[PDB]
Amino acid sequence: PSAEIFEDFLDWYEEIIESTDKRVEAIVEELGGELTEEMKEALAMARAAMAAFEKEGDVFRLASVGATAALMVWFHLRNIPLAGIARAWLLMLAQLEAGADVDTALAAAAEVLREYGVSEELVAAAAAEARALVESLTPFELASLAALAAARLLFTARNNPLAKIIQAALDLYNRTVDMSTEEAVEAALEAMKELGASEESLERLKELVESARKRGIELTPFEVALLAYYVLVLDYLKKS
Ligand SMILES: C[C@H](CCC(=O)O)[C@H]1CC[C@H]2[C@@H]3[C@H](O)C[C@@H]4C[C@H](O)CC[C@]4(C)[C@H]3C[C@H](O)[C@]12C
Repeated sequence: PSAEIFEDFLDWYEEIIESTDKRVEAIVEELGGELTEEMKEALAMARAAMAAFEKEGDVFRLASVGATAALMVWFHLRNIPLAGIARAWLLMLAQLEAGADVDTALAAAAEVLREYGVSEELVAAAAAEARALVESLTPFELASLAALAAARLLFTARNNPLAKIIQAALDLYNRTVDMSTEEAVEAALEAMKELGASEESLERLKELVESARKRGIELTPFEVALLAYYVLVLDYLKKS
């Protein structure tokens, strides 16, 4: 059912905030359990962050935050360490928006990962790969790039193909930092071809990219790879 949250993010058009609030409240009444103060306050942080992207017109990051909160409550009980990945991303975002240095935001992120049942070997290993990728920048890119490196190593055993999808997007981000916009769309296509992952996905990318280029400002080369990630993941989920 996690493919529902990815499809809703891929769906483009106050509306996104009110739909996200309904989806988070839906997952709460669909999983049954009562919400704790930690998760209640993490949701308020995500709703304040997406409200900040509203007033400044960052519609891509906006729905990205709404998807993290919806996935965070979905993995409340099913996959506890994954909820740590989602909420540590939320904490890194808010702390970086408060003028934090990278080491401080990473150390506070390690606290949250440890608390939600992530082994210290993976916490330190994720803190080592994240520090290198960060020192190559918006706080959105820092929180997402670091949390992606942590999700790859936690995906030992469970969903070990999904680590490849994270691996490629990280390698794609490092190789498209100097490439142009259209050159990065070619590279994202070429990487999607290297992994295959059926067709229709290769078009879903062109749809989302051209949808962002026809209306609004054109997006960053980081956000291209972020778009290609959501297409490949949704392909893998429907394939299963
Ligand atoms: C792939 C994994 C689980 C997917 C699922 O089956 O629900 C999901 C769970 C939380 C997701 C992360 C969170 O949504 C936080 C980040 C959101 C960004 O838009 C992508 C990177 C980002 C770090 C996401 C990477 C990946 O999509 C994660 C780690």
